[PDB]
Amino acid sequence: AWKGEVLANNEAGQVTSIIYNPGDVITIVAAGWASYGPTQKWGPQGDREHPDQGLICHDAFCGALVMKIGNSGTIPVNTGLFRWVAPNNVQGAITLIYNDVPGTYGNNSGSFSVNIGKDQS
Amino acid sequence: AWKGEVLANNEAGQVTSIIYNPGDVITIVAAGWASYGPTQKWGPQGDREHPDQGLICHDAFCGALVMKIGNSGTIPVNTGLFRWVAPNNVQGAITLIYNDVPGTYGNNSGSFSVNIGKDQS
Amino acid sequence: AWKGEVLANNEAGQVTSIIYNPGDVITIVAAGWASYGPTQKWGPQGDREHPDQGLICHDAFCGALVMKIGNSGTIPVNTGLFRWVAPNNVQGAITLIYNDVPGTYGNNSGSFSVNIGKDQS
Amino acid sequence: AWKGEVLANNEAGQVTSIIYNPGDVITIVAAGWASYGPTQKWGPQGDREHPDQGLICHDAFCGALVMKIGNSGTIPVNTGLFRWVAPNNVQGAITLIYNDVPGTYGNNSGSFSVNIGKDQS
Ligand SMILES: Cn1cc(O[C@@H]2O[C@H](CO)[C@H](O)[C@H](O)[C@H]2O)c2ccccc21
Ligand SMILES: Cn1cc(O[C@@H]2O[C@H](CO)[C@H](O)[C@H](O)[C@H]2O)c2ccccc21
Ligand SMILES: Cn1cc(O[C@@H]2O[C@H](CO)[C@H](O)[C@H](O)[C@H]2O)c2ccccc21
Ligand SMILES: Cn1cc(O[C@@H]2O[C@H](CO)[C@H](O)[C@H](O)[C@H]2O)c2ccccc21
Ligand SMILES: [Ca+2]
Ligand SMILES: [Ca+2]
Ligand SMILES: [Ca+2]
Ligand SMILES: [Ca+2]
Repeated sequence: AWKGEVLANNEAGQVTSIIYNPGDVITIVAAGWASYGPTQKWGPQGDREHPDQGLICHDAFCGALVMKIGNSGTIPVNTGLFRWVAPNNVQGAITLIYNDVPGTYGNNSGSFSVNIGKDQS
Repeated sequence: AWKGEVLANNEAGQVTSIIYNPGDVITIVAAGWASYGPTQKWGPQGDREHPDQGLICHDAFCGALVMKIGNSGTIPVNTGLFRWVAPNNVQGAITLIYNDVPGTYGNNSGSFSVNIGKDQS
Repeated sequence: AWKGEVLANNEAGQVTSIIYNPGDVITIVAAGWASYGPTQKWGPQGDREHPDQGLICHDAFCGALVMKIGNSGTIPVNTGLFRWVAPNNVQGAITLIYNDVPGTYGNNSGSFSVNIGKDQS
Repeated sequence: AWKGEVLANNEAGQVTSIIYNPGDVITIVAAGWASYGPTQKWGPQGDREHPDQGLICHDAFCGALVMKIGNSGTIPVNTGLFRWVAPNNVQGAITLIYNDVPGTYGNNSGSFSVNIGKDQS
């Protein structure tokens, strides 16, 4: 299992120690408060009122937690995943990333605390 | 396992199929959007800007997800619990509840989607 | 044989210890009172006056008891099954489920008590 | 081996001449263009931007190729499966099916061309 923090201001995101292999069932729980710029902060689902101005993940709100598995496209995580299995041909290290527009992470603040484990299967 | 929704306006909470027993390890993942009154909505961590005006759980924000185990006091759940073990002598059915002031649930809106399961132990 | 309860509010239903195998003859008796939202309660046949708005089982009323056998589609149970044999090929654990529209189980209440046994064949 | 077409508007799916037996290793390759309604068409992975509105297979995109083996639950095929073995207790005739919402196949168009063979073991 892996536990760590993902910084909102890190465009590169956080590479975890989890390698997702074919058939793996995983659980993720994410918590905390972060911002893509404003003084206010949002949880791991991000800001439901904010427009998509070129987010790294178009399937989640700005300020949401997302991930990549290997070099996959971004996949929404939000508050977490419950006994979840990845699509065909998706595999590799899990990287966690704050959802913002490339080049604009500099004014971000806060972080999410995240646990990831593999489940019985 | 239990999968369902917890209505923000449900003052009595949602009694699940999970009977928490000593030694049990559980995982909860919660998602979605709800309100204690305003037209805005907040995630399962609730509204971090809101004052505590007599909440059922003083250890979580207004609008957060909390729980009771049997007749325990309220325990914060927020976005979820990752392979969590209860305090000594805590046991019984898990009831999920939206965190608001008793007598004020009637104007609430929305719900959280929640999964709970028992983990290997 | 198996005896237990299934909650109206549980989208995941109740996984029983009964494994239905090809050729098996089974009997189920279900009883009790539950609701898909209204203050009134209905028995295991559900509410014959209610429209189907996207139920997990289109072959039974909203509020009815249904089941899956392994990864099958939903199968109506209602008040029960008398010395019943499945449609060809179906096999695996019996999961009992309350018939409602996915995502709308939040306002459900009550439960059904259910007995299942294998018969001679 | 088997080669044939799967029509997007065929809700029942195409039953192939392949009987999957315990221990079998199979390869599937699928190609072509189909739609679940729009004038555009998508390949066998379907439309990655489309919401799941009650698909017969929740583990693939709308417009993806999926299959059943015997009476199994749906299994994603997408572009194909390379030297693949089925889950425990899955066996029987392979039926190929376009992934759409039940009752909504009538406005579908196009087809996938599919090859299936058994591999050495
Ligand atoms: C429309 N709009 C943008 C914004 O803050 C910026 O959001 C972009 C991403 O959409 C980026 O993260 C920038 O670094 C942010 O400054 C807003 C704040 C308040 C209201 C409307 C906003
Ligand atoms: C201070 N304040 C309260 C409120 O809405 C009420 O919140 C209480 C709980 O604190 C209760 O749920 C009531 O039902 C709500 O009406 C506010 C809304 C906007 C700004 C300040 C508020
Ligand atoms: C039309 N209609 C629906 C309803 O209750 C809702 O029913 C759906 C399922 O169809 C779902 O369970 C909801 O959670 C229920 O609130 C009604 C009640 C009274 C009259 C008409 C209704
Ligand atoms: C949201 N949405 C649906 C759609 O076409 C329908 O898709 C459903 C399946 O989700 C079904 O196959 C229907 O027969 C289709 O008409 C859309 C087309 C364009 C944009 C958004 C759509
Ligand atoms: Ca920013
Ligand atoms: Ca309120
Ligand atoms: Ca309901
Ligand atoms: Ca269609």
